[PDB]
Amino acid sequence: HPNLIVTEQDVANIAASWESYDAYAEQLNADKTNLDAFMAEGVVVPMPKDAGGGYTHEQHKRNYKAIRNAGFLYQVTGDEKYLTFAKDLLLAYAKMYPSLGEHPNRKEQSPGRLFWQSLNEAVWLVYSIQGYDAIIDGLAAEEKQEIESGVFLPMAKFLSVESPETFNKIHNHGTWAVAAVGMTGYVLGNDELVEISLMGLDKTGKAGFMKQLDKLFSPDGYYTEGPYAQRYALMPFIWFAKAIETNEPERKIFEYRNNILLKAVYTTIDLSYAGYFFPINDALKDKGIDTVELVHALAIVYSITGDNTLLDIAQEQGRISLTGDGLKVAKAVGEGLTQPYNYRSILLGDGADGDQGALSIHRLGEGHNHMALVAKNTSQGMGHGHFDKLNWLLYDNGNEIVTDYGAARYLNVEAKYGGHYLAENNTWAKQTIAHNTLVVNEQSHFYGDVTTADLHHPEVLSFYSGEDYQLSSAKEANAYDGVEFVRSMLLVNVPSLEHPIVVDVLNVSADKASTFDLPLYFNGQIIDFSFKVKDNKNVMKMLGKRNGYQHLWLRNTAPVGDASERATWILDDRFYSYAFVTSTPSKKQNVLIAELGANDPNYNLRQQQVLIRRVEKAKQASFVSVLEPHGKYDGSLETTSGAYSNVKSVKHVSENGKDVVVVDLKDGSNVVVALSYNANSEQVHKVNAGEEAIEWKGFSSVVVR
Amino acid sequence: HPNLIVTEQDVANIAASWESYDAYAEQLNADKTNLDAFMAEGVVVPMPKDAGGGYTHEQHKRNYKAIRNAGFLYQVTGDEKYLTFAKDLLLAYAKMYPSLGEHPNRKEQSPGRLFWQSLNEAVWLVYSIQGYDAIIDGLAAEEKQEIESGVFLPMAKFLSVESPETFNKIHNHGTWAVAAVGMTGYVLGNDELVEISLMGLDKTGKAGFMKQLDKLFSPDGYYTEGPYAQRYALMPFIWFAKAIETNEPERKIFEYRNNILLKAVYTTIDLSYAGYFFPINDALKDKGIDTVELVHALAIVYSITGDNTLLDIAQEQGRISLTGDGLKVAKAVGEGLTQPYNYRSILLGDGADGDQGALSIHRLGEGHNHMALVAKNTSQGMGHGHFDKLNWLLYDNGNEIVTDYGAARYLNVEAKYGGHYLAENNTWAKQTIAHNTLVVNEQSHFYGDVTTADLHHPEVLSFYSGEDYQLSSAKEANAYDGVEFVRSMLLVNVPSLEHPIVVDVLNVSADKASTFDLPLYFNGQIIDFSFKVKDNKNVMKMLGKRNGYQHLWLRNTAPVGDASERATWILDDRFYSYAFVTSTPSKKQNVLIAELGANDPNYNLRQQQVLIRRVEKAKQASFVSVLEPHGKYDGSLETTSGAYSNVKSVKHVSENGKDVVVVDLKDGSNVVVALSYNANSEQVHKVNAGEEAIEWKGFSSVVVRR
Ligand SMILES: [Zn+2]
Ligand SMILES: [Zn+2]
Repeated sequence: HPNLIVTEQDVANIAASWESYDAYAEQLNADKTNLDAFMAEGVVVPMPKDAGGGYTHEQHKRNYKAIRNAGFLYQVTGDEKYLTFAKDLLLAYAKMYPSLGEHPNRKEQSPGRLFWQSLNEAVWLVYSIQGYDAIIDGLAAEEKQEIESGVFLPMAKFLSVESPETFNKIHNHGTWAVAAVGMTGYVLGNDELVEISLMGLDKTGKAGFMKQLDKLFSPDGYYTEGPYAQRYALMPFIWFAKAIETNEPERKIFEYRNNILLKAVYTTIDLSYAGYFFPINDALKDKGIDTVELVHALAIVYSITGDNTLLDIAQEQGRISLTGDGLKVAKAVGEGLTQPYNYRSILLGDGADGDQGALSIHRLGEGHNHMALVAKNTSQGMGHGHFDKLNWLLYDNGNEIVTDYGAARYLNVEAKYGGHYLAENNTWAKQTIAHNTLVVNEQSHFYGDVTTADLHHPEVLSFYSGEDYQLSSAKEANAYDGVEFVRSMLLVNVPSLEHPIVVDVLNVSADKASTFDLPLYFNGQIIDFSFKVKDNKNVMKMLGKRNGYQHLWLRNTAPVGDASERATWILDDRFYSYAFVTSTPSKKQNVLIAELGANDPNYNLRQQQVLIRRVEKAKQASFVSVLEPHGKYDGSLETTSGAYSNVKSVKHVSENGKDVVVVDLKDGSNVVVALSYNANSEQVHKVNAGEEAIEWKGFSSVVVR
Repeated sequence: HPNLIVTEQDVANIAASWESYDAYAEQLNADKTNLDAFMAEGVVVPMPKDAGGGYTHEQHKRNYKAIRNAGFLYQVTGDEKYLTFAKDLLLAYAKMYPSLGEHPNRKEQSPGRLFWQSLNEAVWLVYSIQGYDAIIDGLAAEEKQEIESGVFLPMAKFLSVESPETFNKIHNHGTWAVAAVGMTGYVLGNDELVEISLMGLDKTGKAGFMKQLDKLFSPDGYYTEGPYAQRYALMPFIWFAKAIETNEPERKIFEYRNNILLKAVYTTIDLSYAGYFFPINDALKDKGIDTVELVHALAIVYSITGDNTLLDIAQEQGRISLTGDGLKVAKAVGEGLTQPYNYRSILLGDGADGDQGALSIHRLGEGHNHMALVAKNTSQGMGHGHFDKLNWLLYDNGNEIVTDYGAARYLNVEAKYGGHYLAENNTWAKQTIAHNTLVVNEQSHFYGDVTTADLHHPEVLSFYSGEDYQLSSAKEANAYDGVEFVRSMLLVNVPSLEHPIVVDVLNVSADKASTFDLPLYFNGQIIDFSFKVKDNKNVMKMLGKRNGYQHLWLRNTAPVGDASERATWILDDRFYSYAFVTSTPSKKQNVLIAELGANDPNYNLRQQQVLIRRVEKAKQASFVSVLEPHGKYDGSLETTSGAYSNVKSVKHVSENGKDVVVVDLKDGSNVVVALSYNANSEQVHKVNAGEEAIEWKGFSSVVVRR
């Protein structure tokens, strides 16, 4: 002991060299200093009272971190004050725990004792057991016995046999539970606890850790609920794996399922941009790569693989794992071994077999602050999922440009409903109108019904990644009765332009005349519009009555027609121009500029603007657009250039269900995008685009003339 | 040569050691790389066509930087291609310039030729003449005469004798003009041009540089228009001074007016927080200490003084002056000589004599991310001034907390009205309602009349800075007919609390019963309010008809009364709680939550929220409040602590014009603030609060009672 997340040899290596690595030493010293301050407050173990974000909740969180850090610092420095503090905390817990019933403000579905919900109880155990592992050296037999019978065994029992619906769950809450109990199993030398964690309560392998490894990741290491859920699941997966590896290496856990755990870690990184995870489905916008689950996971994977490109990400994290694996990262960074991360455009198939729709991630450009397009053509993702089939996000210049709201929630802020999902999470954040995808008749996809949405996934039609252009194309046939829509999204490299451009083609057919809405949630300040806004007459009225529309104010409506229109905005030092045209038999076309905040008496919603393209009384529409990063603005040096869009216009023609988009540029050149929706790469196609005839092979073609 | 902003000795020093200093070398190499790329485009000198932010405007800007940079790099590297490019640009300018009339899209008030306004023309000359100075010794006599007779002399003549209304102006546009002409005079060895720059066109000293030094700064080096104008004026002041020093050291320009230029540089720094200038009056929110004027000025002042605390600020700038003076900064930093900047609480008297009201800057805490309260008790500042007497700003934790909008303008963005002031600059940004100060009957101070406002300044009643607390108190008796108001703002050190708290007391008396509004423009996301908002019925109406009110949407109203109320919000990793109570005979009082964006069809205005305290109908009110930073939110590590306010309530009592504020804390302790408005430090005062009697001496007292 220790022999779990750190080994005795790890401790010896850390003791020998931690002061030699500047960032590791700064990290370790910060922790030491902070713990010293916490210790001066004494041993403070309150009776459970408060739910999420409340005092007792955050106090017991502070204690599990203290137990773990104290144990580590005892091993590394030899200072008995850290042993004594960790010991005294655990003895206080051992005295208190046996008397605890259900938390007084418990969560209905999975209650805890120490905590309002059993989830945090599992986290407590994961951390606290490591601290215990690290202090066993300095404890008397009777102290071990008291702590083990007082808190560890009763808590392990609670989280396992007394909570079968969580422990046998094939879900990240199950992952946390089996990691907590299994790690306890390894530290305490309790084979039963280890076995039930690996193979479920009945030990058959129908549930448990091995089943979770098979079910909770696609073969490429993608977690269906999204990056936010993925990074959270990554800790109990990678820490229980680390524990299995240090105790039972013969199980070859890091080889399991074609190295699924390694793949899960790389995929977590590939679900981020400029340090932040793509905020799709339930997600908080401030969650990024310095989150501790990925800090630890990266160190573990670096230790296994020696992949020096991981060191690039490590530097971007600005936080290092205080472990033996972290020491290896610090050493390699200090030796100048860092290589750049190889960002790839990837198609991540959804579900355990990677066959339930997919998340497309298209990247173009050098370094971390490149251009990234995300096409969300994924399955539902259960109750965590948003009603946003074929949604998209755009990143550029280190910023989110075309955005996803994430969840309506304030993490661990008790005054915001105990840090839990707010009423507006369902009524705003999940709804289709809140996203950059098609809304029909002011109703959400699947009519906002999770049960229906869970039965369906989008059909991916094409994925292409080349030096000329990038493409994803997908079909949604099940979101509404008598409606089908297809969306193709492209990143096009135009040599004459500073930055790649997005081309978007969203086609819709409906049995009955409908309203079609396509929002664009943008980040930045409007410079100008090509269209004329109607006077709002000094009032903003709620946009609509239901399904998220009741949360939007209408700031202006602007009538539009056959010709393409433009909106240009600034964000930091770059301009963005959205050129858009909609082909439809209907003449009832209008642009709505809306702002978030109606039906929000509790001020839970952020300020946010949106450009909504609306067609009314239509059975068919082709929403076409271009998104163009351009120019420079430097407020510091007081300069600018290329502030005007280089797109003169956008035109669209559809013939025999095949699409042609012509982007006319200001220098007299043009870009032609052609879509056949036919996978046969050798099949020739022909479309009459007004004057000229367009001829191409394959699913798609892009030509710059 | 060179002998202006850099000297021959400077070049020697740089040549001997520039690659020894990492940051200096990195920036020099960056400039070199950028210039090489620019040079690959060839010599591109378009005929003048576009105004602010337009192509020709920004191209000629790129060119003046290129000429200066090329000159410098020629001197440092000895590479002739840099000489050749600087020469070729200037010869192209020499060919074009004599043919130029007024710019085709010229500014009415002060037209340029190369640029739409003469201001940018002066900047061009200031930069380009340094480039010329650096290459002149490598040019043939005929090339020198072509450049001098073709561009520099006619431009100097244009900016001076042909523009007497600008050249003789006691204003920073006059400073830019005299710097441009005077620097030209030194480089060309033309005594006439130097003399008229120093002493005005008629050489009497009624106008010119020396007069500007006397009139444009207070004795403490404060520029009346505000930090945004100060930093801009700082370049021609400090660079012309530098040129004067390298050519005529006997003038002792850096000693003039008790070291006014040195004080002006320090004051510029003292007008910043966490790298950004206080956005008072006409200001753009992205203007900060890395602005080149302060970069060069700081290096110059460091070279003169050897003040190692300036090195702390230089590091925060993240940009170094590529000069000999900048080399000394880089050297001193590399030698580990940096000391922390000594931030001071200061009273900056306004006007040339520092006697027209004042800008109070109160600072508390260590490092750069401390707490800073700004009390704007200043004169109008003429056309650039806002109608916001007794306005305040609060900074904390590296952020602006209680805010000032600045100007409605997008710098060099041609599509936003040629980068000029937008319609909403006058109708929104200048108006009193857009600020954190008293608004009477929905009209701005001085009824929004700049002529009236220019005649008056607030009366500073008290300024105190101690370990226990900080205070500014000021009176405004002229903003409205038959209205007088007094505001006292405090920063209070409460040992039991994590951060200092603001205490605010704003008293108003009016001859006629009036509506009183006190806005608070805050930065961050609302957590909760103690009050109960009325249902807005799914509509936001424009808040009022005139004077800035026409740009706000009413989101919610909520009734308030005798008991104090609270708003708590979050910004990054900290919470802020505003506890507030208003003493008044008024039957009704309301809190209005409003949002910016009404009457903004062109989307010129930013998203912004505001909490407005309204007294419906009264002759008197005392607006009392506490602003409290507290707690921690960490979204990365997923923890919180101290997220609830520690202020239980705030209570106010007035007796015989003397104020007592009691702040009750959740741990059962309290803070008592007493204000007598009597400057006699020995005078005893008594006010009956609850049943307790509050007794103290002096203008103010603050006691923390455990
Ligand atoms: Zn979403
Ligand atoms: Zn202002």
